[PDB]
Amino acid sequence: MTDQAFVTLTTNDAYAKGALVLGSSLKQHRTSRRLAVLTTPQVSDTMRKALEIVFDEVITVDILDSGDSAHLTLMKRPELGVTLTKLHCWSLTQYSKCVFMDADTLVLANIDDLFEREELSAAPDPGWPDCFNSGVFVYQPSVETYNQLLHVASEQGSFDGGDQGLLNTFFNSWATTDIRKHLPFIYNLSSISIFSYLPAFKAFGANAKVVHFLGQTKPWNYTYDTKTKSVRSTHPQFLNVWWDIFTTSVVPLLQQFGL
Amino acid sequence: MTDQAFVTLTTNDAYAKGALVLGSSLKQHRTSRRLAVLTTPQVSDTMRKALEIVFDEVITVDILDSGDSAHLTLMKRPELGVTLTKLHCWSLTQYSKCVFMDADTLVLANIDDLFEREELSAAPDPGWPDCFNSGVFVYQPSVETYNQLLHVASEQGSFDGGDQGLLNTFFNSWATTDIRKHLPFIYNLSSISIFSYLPAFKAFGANAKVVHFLGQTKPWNYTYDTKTKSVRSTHPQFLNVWWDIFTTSVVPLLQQFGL
Ligand SMILES: [Cl-]
Repeated sequence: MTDQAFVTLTTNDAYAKGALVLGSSLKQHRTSRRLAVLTTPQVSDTMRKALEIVFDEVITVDILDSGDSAHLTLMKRPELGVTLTKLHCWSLTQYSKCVFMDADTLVLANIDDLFEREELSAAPDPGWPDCFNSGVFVYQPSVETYNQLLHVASEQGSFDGGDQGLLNTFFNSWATTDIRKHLPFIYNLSSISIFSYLPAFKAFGANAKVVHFLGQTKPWNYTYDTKTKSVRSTHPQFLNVWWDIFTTSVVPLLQQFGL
Repeated sequence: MTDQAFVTLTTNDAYAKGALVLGSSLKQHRTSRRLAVLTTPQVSDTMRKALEIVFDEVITVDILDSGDSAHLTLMKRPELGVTLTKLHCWSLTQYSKCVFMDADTLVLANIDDLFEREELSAAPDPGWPDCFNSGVFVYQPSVETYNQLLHVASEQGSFDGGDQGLLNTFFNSWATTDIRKHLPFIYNLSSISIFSYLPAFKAFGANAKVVHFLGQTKPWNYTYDTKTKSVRSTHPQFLNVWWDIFTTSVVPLLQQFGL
């Protein structure tokens, strides 16, 4: 399916690692869809070159450039830089439908059945569950929607200073409309919810299709012991999946660029 | 509307205070429905007498008694005592439809529009938002459903040792079925979500219809300064509403029993 893609975003090298693990995880679970990554010029050439191998398409977005449609909004709302860059996922009109996934998510199972969903489908955010979590969503590229989102970003900004606020504001019927636009939580399982509601994780977590690494420490911020195959200093299994992919597939990939 | 009620539960004197504040809060916001409270014999006579004034119906449930239908299940699963007592809300067949509200909830606005909903309607639980939070739900009394719930309690218990696990297990299509059975989060606003996702609270919290006091410290565990009209040692406004009702309406009510 060439006109459908998973789309992610990396604005730096640290998140490129996440994006590389994510992309690898999607390939590992045999997606039949394209993989696209939005990148900024702040992503270094070696990460970019690795991204070009993992992803079918690497799209460079430079909202710091005057030529960018989001640039004026950036000047108005400089804290929305990441948001405005992410919003360019809607510019990818070479695709009819996409699943956006933040670079700090990890695919545990094939999730191509997401492409049955309509814009805007997303899992509930823990914390304020009448908002959707913007880490994973099904959307449809459209210059119009992009422009409309830009306009809301310009006019109202984001109630949380992030892309999630903006997206919830724009796609505001999510909470009260169409249960099919509630992605099951297992398609965007907040790593924090392992703690916040442990019995529920015990009951339903084995079904996790996507893990979303939230909180202060991102997976790449951990130390991974390659001998014991575990991160150190915590329910580590998801981190360990992330690190195994990173160790097995991503590092060896980045290593071949030194030659 | 005589065949519809808000129903709560108190198993002790501390929660009776909550139940009294809840009942008062419902009267304050002019419910046209009946108010029913399930009570246990562990609730003292003075609390019971106060409950008889606030609530239209005080129902005594004694699952420790052999004569109780839930009693055998209690012996099997003694940790489910509170759950099994709460499940008796389904025994209240004098009502055609009820909103169950835990005694640690607080009504901030008329919520009689809940009676438009069907069993089982409930707000998402923060933490694991594909579970509903069992603090507030619309249900329909039925001996059959009661029996079915008892049976699931007996057979499977609760994945979280509480009523929420059991109810989610029984009413398991909630996450994926019928958006109208997702009560808006503002009908069961987790006091913890004030912290967990503060920008969202800032954005949507002013619309709170029901506050659900979760976490270690219940409202009655705080110290309330009646002069400054605030609790001490925190976004205190909801606690302060709880305490104002408690101070204005509940304490004076309990005071008239000493004569
Ligand atoms: Cl629906």
